[PDB]
Amino acid sequence: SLNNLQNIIYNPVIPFVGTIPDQLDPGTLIVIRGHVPSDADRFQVDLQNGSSMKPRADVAFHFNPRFKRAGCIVCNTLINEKWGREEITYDTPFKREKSFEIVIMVLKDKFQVAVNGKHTLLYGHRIGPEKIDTLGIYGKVNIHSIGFSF
Ligand SMILES: OC[C@H]1O[C@@H](O[C@H]2[C@H](O)[C@@H](O)[C@H](O)O[C@@H]2CO)[C@H](O)[C@@H](O)[C@H]1O
Ligand code: NA
Ligand SMILES: [Zn+2]
Repeated sequence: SLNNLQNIIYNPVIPFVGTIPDQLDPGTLIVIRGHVPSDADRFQVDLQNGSSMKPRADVAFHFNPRFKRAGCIVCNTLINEKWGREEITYDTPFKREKSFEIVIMVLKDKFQVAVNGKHTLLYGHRIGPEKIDTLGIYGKVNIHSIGFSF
């Protein structure tokens, strides 16, 4: 249910980097609605521990749709500016030129991500979700709205 969703950011400039307004506890939703441009190669939604650029902030959850060939979604974690083991999902709902809704649900042990009302993937926590305070969106994507449900 999105009954408790509060959208707070509309049509942000990409790259977007913003502080998440509350702690990511179990049951929390992050809802991101947008559109993939016709020329898009990839974009990413990063749940970060902070906004440092140099050195680069750890990314607890990197969610990275890629559009070349058949398309896929790569998920990973960045710690100390280095990527870990990739989890690749080949069954991807994203398409160039199409609007989407991403719902990231925070659970005790993992994130559960649904796109366009359908389950897409799970990602086990590698960094405690209490350490996530920043949402970054980068790459070739247009974002209509960002909201949270706590
Ligand atoms: O793992 C997420 C991370 O991937 C990087 O690209 C990888 C690539 O997916 C892999 O196939 C290749 O062998 O090594 C690359 C470098 O680690 C991206 O560069 C990065 O932006 C993230 O998306
Ligand atoms: Na990156
Ligand atoms: Zn749209």
